[PDB]
Amino acid sequence: NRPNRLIVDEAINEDNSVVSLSQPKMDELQLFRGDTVLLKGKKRREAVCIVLSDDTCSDEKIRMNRVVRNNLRVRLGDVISIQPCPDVKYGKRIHVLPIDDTVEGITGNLFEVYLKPYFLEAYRPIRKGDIFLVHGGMRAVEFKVVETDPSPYCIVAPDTVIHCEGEPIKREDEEESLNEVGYDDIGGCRKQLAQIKEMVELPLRHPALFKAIGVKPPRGILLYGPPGTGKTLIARAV
Amino acid sequence: NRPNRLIVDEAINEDNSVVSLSQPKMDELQLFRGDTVLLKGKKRREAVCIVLSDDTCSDEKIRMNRVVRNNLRVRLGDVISIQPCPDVKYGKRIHVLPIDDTVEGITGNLFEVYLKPYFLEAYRPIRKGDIFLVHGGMRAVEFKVVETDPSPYCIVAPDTVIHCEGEPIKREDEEESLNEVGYDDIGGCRKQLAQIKEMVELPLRHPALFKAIGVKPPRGILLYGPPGTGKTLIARAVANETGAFFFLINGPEIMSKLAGESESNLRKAFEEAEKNAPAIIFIDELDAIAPKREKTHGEVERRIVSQLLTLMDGLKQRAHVIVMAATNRPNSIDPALRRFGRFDREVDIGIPDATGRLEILQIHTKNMKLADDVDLEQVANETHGHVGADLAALCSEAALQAIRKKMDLIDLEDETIDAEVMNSLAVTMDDFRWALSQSNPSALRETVVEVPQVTWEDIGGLEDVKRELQELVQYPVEHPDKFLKFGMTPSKGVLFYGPPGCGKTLLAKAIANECQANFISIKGPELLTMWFGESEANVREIFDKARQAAPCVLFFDELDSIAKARGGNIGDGGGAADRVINQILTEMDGMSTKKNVFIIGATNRPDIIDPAILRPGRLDQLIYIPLPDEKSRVAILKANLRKSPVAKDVDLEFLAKMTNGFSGADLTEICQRACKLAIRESIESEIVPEIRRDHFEEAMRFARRSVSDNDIRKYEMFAQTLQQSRGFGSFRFPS
Ligand SMILES: Nc1ncnc2c1ncn2[C@@H]1O[C@H](COP(=O)(O)OP(=O)(O)O)[C@@H](O)[C@H]1O
Ligand SMILES: Nc1ncnc2c1ncn2[C@@H]1O[C@H](COP(=O)(O)OP(=O)(O)O)[C@@H](O)[C@H]1O
Ligand SMILES: Nc1ncnc2c1ncn2[C@@H]1O[C@H](COP(=O)(O)OP(=O)(O)O)[C@@H](O)[C@H]1O
Repeated sequence: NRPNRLIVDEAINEDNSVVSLSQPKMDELQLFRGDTVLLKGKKRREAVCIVLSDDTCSDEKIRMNRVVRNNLRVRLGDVISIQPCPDVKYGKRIHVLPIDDTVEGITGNLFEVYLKPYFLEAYRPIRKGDIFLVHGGMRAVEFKVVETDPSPYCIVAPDTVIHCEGEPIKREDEEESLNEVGYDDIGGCRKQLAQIKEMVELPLRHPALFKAIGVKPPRGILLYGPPGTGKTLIARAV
Repeated sequence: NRPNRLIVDEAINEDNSVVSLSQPKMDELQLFRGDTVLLKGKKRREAVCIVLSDDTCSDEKIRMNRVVRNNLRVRLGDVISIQPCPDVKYGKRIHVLPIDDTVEGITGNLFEVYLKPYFLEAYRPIRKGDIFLVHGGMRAVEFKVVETDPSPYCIVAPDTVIHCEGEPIKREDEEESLNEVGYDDIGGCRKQLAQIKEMVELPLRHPALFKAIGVKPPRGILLYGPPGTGKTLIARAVANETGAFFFLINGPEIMSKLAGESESNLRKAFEEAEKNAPAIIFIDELDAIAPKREKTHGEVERRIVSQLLTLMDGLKQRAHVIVMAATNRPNSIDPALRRFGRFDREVDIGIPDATGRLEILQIHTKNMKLADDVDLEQVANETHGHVGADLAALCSEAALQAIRKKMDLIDLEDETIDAEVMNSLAVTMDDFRWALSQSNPSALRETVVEVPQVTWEDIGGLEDVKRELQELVQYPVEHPDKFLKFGMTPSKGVLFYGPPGCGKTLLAKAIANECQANFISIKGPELLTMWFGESEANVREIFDKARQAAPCVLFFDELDSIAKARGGNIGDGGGAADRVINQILTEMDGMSTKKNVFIIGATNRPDIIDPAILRPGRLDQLIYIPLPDEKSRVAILKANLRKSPVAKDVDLEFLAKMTNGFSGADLTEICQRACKLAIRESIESEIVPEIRRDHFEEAMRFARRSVSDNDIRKYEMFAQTLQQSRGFGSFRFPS
């Protein structure tokens, strides 16, 4: 039954694209702690991330971050596959090209003071066609590379060089705007959101499953709380 | 007169097509017990079934199941014929061909894991063209064979073979879709449905009989009960299985559209039903249609109310139609609709008790198979305030939790789903507990109208009052002629007083079970809720709901509890009467004694009750219950110790005789403390399921004595004063 599938769950870390797995998984696929791992998703695309050991989260699940959520076009409550990749990668050059969808009202050089302090002391592999969010300047902007060295063989190291052009590309409808609200954009209410996770994920991700059985799904959910509690944002995110 | 006709009645079994007959029928047509019987119906078709002996159902009737109901095209309240067929039948091959009407979203092989475990160990004859329902895979699907060996000669045996093709046929209009609601699809209410059976079956199945006689059939039936009780489903079932057209308009579909055509839609709804005679009309929501009590707003609202009143006032004989209406409370309906010829007949549906909720459990969970350690009897006991729809929602939600704990680790991401794994989704104990804890009941504060579950064995001792209560309320009901011959009327109510904590509710509850009647509960806090609310209209229908569910008994607890908040013997400048004392007796003064109803008054202090209540004619029977004796406390304690395990060295005669000023509650709290302290030792020793003698001496330490010596003399002097049998206690008449 291809024993490599993993359920998709929201992570708890507030760092960059770092996944969390359980302790038997480390020895199941002969990985070490600090190694580069490759993930395979849908739409025939790959991804790179870093494994992190955890024994408190669960027994059999993964905790995958918001960056590679939209990078791999994988939503919550789906299937995913993972595999090791013990290959030495030494990046040499990168192409920088933001999209004008969110880069508005900002001029000057935003590549030598904004992306520089974020890449050092991270040692995070990058892939051709990644979508990650970074902070700085009272706002946030994503990143996307369209033409670079063929992935794999990309590792953040000081010897790598950078070069900018200054002509943003037009976005397409193939991907989703990460600036929208996600599941990790709601805080302060953990017990209330878990009820929605087990109330809405089934009828939406499995339409034929409920269309084939006699179980009647709920047709209405009432949201309570004082005005401003975040009722609109929960509905927008789910 | 062809002595072979049989009336059609709904069966009680939950098995496949098995009929039930009476004991003389077995020898009338020379049948044995385990034989194949043939039934002949209308439309020139035959049927096969199995006879089952029964002596409890009736004297002359049949109890025929839901499968052959629709298989033989025979509805309830019709004629039928039966005949033996002692012919040896040995089937050899069967053709399987489902209809795509309900087989949707299901793929794979559904003939080797679904029909296989259902046919074995059944030995049920089958016929060419049968329609039967089977369960499995969180859903149900019927079956129909179109071409096979010529019936008869079809018996389920292991030597038979099967073969499938995989091309469903298109259904026709000759038969009826069995997936709809039937009469056996309603549970938890048996006494309420029997009234409809004798109210709707006559004008619908016999149109010419009423058209030829001068009897005026009812033109409107009002349905009561909290929302979700099943009012819509009862109306849907009583119309789909009578060959009568059913038209449904709920409550807001009228007000949703623009003003001007809403009345036209209502008018044409009545006109279209007359053409399809016989027909029926059901209104799901009507309290939102005619709120003519406190609304007094909207020009078109009264126009719609008057249009409905005109449409039903004008319902002459012409054709056959019955108008049904459903609501939540009797006080939320326009009184102009309650006039004669519109809604003269009313029926109330209450929340089912344990024996009703048990049935509503399987009537919904039949489509999913359970485990060998999962039972519905114990889970239906904790729930008391759940509406009939609450239980169905709980089952559906528990199914989701049962499937969620495995669907995560299965991770079967595919477009279609097979039926080989949807059937293996069994539910366990861990899912009902979570579902029942997370559920939110709807009717928790409605009037508690249920059948108790306590008998005379639960109450120890008190043999003096048992005979008095046995000779007072059962004699007028069992022997009505004797009371009428003498010319006097039976008593209407019994009020008793005594020290608190003597089971004043237990004898009132037990008297209802042995007399096979309903029971209502109006406790003290329930009686203090309108002393402040300034709403005297709520005490109005508590008697109506009791008299509608005849026979019934009315119970009043701590009847003087209102006087405590107002004082007592002196209190304020007033006396011993208020806005609620004058409402208790005014309503029961004008009631008919002939009705099978009873009023029970329980109180602790009889010196505070106003003498107006105790007047001869309303509450004249006074019974004083003293402290239990030594020989009665043994039975009282062993009644409570029945559920918990009891060791062999536990002596109860000595334990009961060492209490003198202890009432009934003092013994129950001692047992509760002992059995609670037993759990502490069991948990502490874990880091045994039997109680011992060591848990007693540590439990009687917390023995409380609520009934002090000041109240005993106060009650005795009142009882002796109210009894007064001195001076002429023993006298012989001369002649
Ligand atoms: N629990 C929360 N988590 C994250 N953001 C919140 C939360 N509650 C409020 N907010 C922020 O404040 C605003 C809440 O408004 P919103 O919830 O949409 O209206 P309402 O409170 O009426 O539902 C949003 O802009 C949201 O970003
Ligand atoms: N007594 C009952 N027997 C069987 N099913 C019931 C019963 N009560 C409720 N249900 C189920 O719950 C639902 C309750 O809806 P319904 O009773 O039609 O609305 P209302 O409660 O307003 O009459 C029904 O559709 C039925 O499936
Ligand atoms: N004869 C008896 N048999 C069984 N239980 C009794 C008896 N007398 C008193 N009790 C217990 O006393 C408890 C109090 O019952 P209750 O009806 O509240 O008394 P009261 O009439 O004072 O309200 C009951 O739970 C019952 O088990």
